[PDB]
Amino acid sequence: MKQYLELMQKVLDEGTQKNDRTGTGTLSIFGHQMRFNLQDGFPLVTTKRCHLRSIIHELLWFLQGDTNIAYLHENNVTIWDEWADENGDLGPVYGKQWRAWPTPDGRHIDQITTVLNQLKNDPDSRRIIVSAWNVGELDKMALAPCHAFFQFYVADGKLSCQLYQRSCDVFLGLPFNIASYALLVHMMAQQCDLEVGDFVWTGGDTHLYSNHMDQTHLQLSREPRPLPKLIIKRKPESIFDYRFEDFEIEGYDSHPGIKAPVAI
Repeated sequence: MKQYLELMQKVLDEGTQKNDRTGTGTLSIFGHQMRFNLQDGFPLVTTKRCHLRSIIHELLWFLQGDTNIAYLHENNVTIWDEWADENGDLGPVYGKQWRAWPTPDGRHIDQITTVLNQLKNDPDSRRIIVSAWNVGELDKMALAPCHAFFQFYVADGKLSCQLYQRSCDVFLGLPFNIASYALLVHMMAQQCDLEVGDFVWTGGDTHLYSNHMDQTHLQLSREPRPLPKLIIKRKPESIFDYRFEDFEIEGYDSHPGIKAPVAI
């Protein structure tokens, strides 16, 4: 997409050379923001072939709050295998914080329900927020949250959302990340009888790995194509009742896929 390709080019032109947690070096910039008007189409990268299968399953999994990869496993979703232990546990990552943030007085806070409560009764609130950055549980997580915090906003009958991504692998992770949150906005908007607004992506340490340079140049040589249209075949009773089959993508015309090799 135009915004995505412009970001790739920016990292190439302005990024500084350094390293990741000891391993492959990177070109990185700090602080970036881009906006996707969801009314112009579902933001699924077209300059390389992308799939929504893993994205959908992972989001439904987040919304359920269970941080065991069992569900992902039964559906052949392997993106979290790398971090799961023998029992398939990941610790209190995303889902746990979204649905049951532990408080020091013994309670578990359901931030998703809290947000839906706010959108319904106080849509002009300036604190419709969900945070996965639970400082007190970071050490127990298999992975410190990458998409750390997001906020919703309502205006002119449209629902918008801004995500703060503390660290981002522009080539491998970003396409997945953008589509995941765009999907969530569509679901939230459907439950609140609102139209979709903008998805605002804000990043911290935004980088390109040195071994992805040829892949990036190849993708930058491709012209982006008409964004597809997200179709939600059903209208569930709540945000927790969506099913994989409820989502469909129409008019998705993409360029060939590009593999993303990683060092170990």
